[PDB]
Amino acid sequence: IKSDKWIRRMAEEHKMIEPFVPDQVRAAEDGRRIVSYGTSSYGYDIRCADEFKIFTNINSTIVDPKNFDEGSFVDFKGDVCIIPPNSFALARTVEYFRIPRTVLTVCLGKSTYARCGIIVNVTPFEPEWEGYVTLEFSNTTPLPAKIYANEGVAQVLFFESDEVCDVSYAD
Repeated sequence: IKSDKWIRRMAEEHKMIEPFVPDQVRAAEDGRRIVSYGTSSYGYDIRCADEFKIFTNINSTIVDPKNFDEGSFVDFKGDVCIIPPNSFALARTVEYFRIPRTVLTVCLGKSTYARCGIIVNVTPFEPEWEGYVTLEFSNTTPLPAKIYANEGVAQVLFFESDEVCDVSYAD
């Protein structure tokens, strides 16, 4: 696993993460407490942006992962997304990533969300992939649940291999 020193180096020298903060940010401009984001000891706490897609089952009968349909989501833009009970929403990160050929990442939800039964599911970032990261949130509780935009939601952990891969994501 790569360290906070390494993450900093990669952000500043190779634009791995943009926008990037070198430390933990634990409060907003006003001093209001937020779910923290930024560089961590052995990872990076990513933020949720304010554009959400809330799943709706209205007028549908089946979830078909091979036929992803924007029609089964309600667009919501705002500071706090409300996920219906026992259902899910999608969002994207504030951060844009550019992953080196030598790196794979995994991403795990923060305790703030997990402890309330909100499970963030993010798939590994592949070497030479670039993009905003798609976040999914399963609300596994029987009440509506809040997700706070512009604040931390998950921690990305960065692994390097002993061998460069033959075929990267770009190849």
